[PDB]
Amino acid sequence: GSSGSSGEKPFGCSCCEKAFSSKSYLLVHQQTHAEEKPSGPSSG
Ligand SMILES: [Zn+2]
Repeated sequence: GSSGSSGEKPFGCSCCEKAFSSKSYLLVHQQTHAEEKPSGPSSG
């Protein structure tokens, strides 16, 4: 249906469905995926 993207975001993450405006931002965001990864023994 009628659905658009807020602001020009030609940059879209690969792991998630997030989008940014400037690569720089997207990059820093990727760092998160390099930590607290979901793949774990399941220990609080
Ligand atoms: Zn991401």
